[PDB]
Amino acid sequence: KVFERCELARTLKRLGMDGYRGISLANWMCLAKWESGYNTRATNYNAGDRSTDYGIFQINSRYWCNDGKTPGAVNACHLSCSALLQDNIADAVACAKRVVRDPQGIRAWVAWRNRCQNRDVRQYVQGCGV
Ligand SMILES: CC(=O)N[C@@H]1[C@@H](O)[C@H](O[C@@H]2O[C@H](CO)[C@@H](O[C@@H]3O[C@H](CO)[C@@H](O[C@@H]4O[C@H](CO)[C@@H](O)[C@H](O)[C@H]4NC(C)=O)[C@H](O)[C@H]3NC(C)=O)[C@H](O)[C@H]2NC(C)=O)[C@@H](CO)O[C@H]1O
Ligand SMILES: CC(=O)N[C@@H]1[C@@H](O)[C@H](O[C@@H]2O[C@H](CO)[C@@H](O)[C@H](O)[C@H]2NC(C)=O)[C@@H](CO)O[C@H]1O
Ligand code: NA
Repeated sequence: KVFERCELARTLKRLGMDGYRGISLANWMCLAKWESGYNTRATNYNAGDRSTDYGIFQINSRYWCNDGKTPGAVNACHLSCSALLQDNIADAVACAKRVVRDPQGIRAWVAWRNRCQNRDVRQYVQGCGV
């Protein structure tokens, strides 16, 4: 499913992502836009590691979900990776909260670092009334 910007913003707000671990909703929205284009079906295979990034937040199988085919991986979110390719994003949100709590924090997300860091991100939430 491809979420519309404000639809996702509303959802994330409701699921308490606004200010989570001090991260603003605008940052979370920026992250989702550049990681997957707000697409729950997005997958990215990393041929040089045999890991896969899944869903709206592009959560990596080496550490966070079990996909059964990533060599030497762990499953810190205690979820099948398949659960991150769903229309309901409650599981993806719970996992993103776990991810941000690792030492690295929001730096775990490469697209965030490249397109959102050190920028004014108010645009990803404009006109959403969140
Ligand atoms: C080819 C490419 O770049 N593809 C991108 C994906 O890599 C990327 O997903 C992110 O992948 C990185 C690298 O594996 C991963 O970062 C790792 O995170 C783990 C878990 O937090 C770290 O291990 C922890 O380290 C701390 C301190 O060293 C320990 O205290 C702790 O015990 C460890 N945790 C666990 C559970 O064991 C790794 O050190 C760290 N590695 C690096 C190099 O930073 C990110 O978490 C992945 N991000 C997400 C959201 O899954 C994907 C998304 O950015 O994008 C592709 O482009
Ligand atoms: C212009 C734009 O919003 N592009 C979106 C892409 O960012 C996104 O591709 C992702 O790009 C990230 C860097 O911007 C990469 O870190 C990441 O590997 C890549 N994700 C995938 C799944 O390839 C795509 C993906 O849906 O959507 C574009 O709209
Ligand atoms: Na795994």
